[PDB]
Amino acid sequence: SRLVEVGNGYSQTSVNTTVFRNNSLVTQGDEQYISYYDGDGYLVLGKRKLNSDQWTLQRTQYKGNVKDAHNIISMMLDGDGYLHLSFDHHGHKLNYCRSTAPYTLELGDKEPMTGVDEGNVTYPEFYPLNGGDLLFVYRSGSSGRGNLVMNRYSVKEKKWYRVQDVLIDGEDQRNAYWQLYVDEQGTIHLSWVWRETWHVETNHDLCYARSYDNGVTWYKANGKKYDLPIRYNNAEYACRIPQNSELINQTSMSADASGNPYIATYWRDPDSDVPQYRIVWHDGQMWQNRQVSDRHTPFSLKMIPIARPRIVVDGGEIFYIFRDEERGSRVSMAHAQAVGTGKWTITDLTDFAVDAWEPSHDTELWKQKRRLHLFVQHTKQVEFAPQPVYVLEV
Repeated sequence: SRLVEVGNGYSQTSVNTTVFRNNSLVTQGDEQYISYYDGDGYLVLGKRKLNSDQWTLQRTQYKGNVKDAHNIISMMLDGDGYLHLSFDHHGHKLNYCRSTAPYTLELGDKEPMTGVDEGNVTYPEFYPLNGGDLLFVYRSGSSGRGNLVMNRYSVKEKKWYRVQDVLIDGEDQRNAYWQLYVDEQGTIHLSWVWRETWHVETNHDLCYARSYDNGVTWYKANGKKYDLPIRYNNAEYACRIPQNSELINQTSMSADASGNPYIATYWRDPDSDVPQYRIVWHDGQMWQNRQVSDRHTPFSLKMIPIARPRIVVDGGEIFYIFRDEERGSRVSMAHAQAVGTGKWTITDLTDFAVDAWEPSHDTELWKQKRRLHLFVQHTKQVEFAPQPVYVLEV
């Protein structure tokens, strides 16, 4: 396990180190690309050969509102190697731009994608699709409720298209908070929690959908097609988790090479005061859930002392990345040989605290090479000097 220093990043908020940076770190071919805000709030882009520890860094023209930890950067490369960057939103007009050439750390001007409903964006996320295309998802707040908007980028036409405007429907009654993953077959996996009111304690349930055709048609894990949009009544429930369970929103999910989904989150049992990390997965036959952690320290959502988790999986083997005040807020990993049946082995991957850090990882490196690389930086959530950004090669 190797810590590869990149450069100093902003540390006074967790903006560089949230679970919903999709991506902070991404590989294509033999190169890995990184993005973060530096100490002065500028968007920095970096790249290296995966062999090397030598990064080439470029400070861009863009500064972000780093004082707000929502205002993350998400990056991805398309099939032709152009970087796509979206950044600095908390209910703001879309900030999106492309590199001026493939594999180059130079960004063009801000541009629209479709120009439709791009005035109130939070949580930009990119995902690669088959054939070098991209998926972009964001939370549109323009209606007064967060709504999932999903676009596709045609790498051959260099154009974005709307895929779904109305995918998850709260029916003016509830909210949803989602995460996604595109698997090795190019299948889009989607999971989410509902929230009945504005308050976090009214988070409940975990639902799921997938799309094999770049987001046009959607299916349940049980194989039934969805009639869109997906509402409380017709959603597939991966797990029923009631309100007031300290169920967290906006975590992460993955899938194995068989296209089976895994969702990492945490919640608290009715009979306990202690939230525990969980894994919820569908093995082709049924949904299951299992407690990952063995925590003893209560907390309530109503800095959160545990991070929202990331996972990678290789044929039922799970690496479950987290951070917990019980473990000195280090980067920690829970590992099972078999998700459902193997003992969990919990280890620390750093010997130092990263405090407000939450994991994000090189999703494409995992899919392509089965190497787990994490974006690691000690952040707080505060007078605190810029702290080195690392890639932690697990």
